[PDB]
Amino acid sequence: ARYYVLDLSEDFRRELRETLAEMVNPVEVHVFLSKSGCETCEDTLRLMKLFEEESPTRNGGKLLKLNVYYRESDSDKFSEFKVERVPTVAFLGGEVRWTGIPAGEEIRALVEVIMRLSEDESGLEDATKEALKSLKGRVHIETIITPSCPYCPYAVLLAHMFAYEAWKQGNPVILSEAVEAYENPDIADKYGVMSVPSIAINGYLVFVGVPYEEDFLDYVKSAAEGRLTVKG
Ligand SMILES: [Cl-]
Repeated sequence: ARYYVLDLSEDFRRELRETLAEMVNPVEVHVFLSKSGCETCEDTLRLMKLFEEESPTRNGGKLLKLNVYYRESDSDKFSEFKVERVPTVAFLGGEVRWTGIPAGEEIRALVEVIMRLSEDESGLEDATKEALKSLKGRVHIETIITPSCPYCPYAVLLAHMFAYEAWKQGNPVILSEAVEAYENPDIADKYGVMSVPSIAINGYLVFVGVPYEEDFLDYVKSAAEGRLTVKG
């Protein structure tokens, strides 16, 4: 593709391996692809195979456990994780995912998500964690991004951590999806996205840019209750 430069060099592998060397607990990642009709799937697999390879190995166990699924032979898995589009890179039960290759600047958010899940720590504020525990109502976060986008990683990280925090507390009502615009132009145009990152929640554009955690919590709570709040 023309919108991202996949770096599988030894230099990157070295840098990645060094960061992942600090992983605490193992993390499973689920990659959904299609044998055909998916231009970026091959690259996504190369990228994710690289991540798995560079993750630490402790007692024959790779700290990053890669699972790869194809639309055809893995139909039930797609249904289980509620994956309709490919390529998709998901964690948990699919509540944290990238719909579209997490290349370019997204590598930063992908690494951080892996690290935080590994550390059993979302890194969110206590107030946020407490709110997510009891949050009622489903929340579908779509953070529209592109691989080259410099600030997207921060927005993606935030939404993903919200989904993770809720999920780890046994309240998986949040689906945080990082939607790569080039592979999913319809979603980007559904929200009239002019600049990335842009964030939609429950089918409506909610924020343009990277929001503050505390503010995002308000957006999430309001979305859950089907209400509109001020970016304020
Ligand atoms: Cl397939």
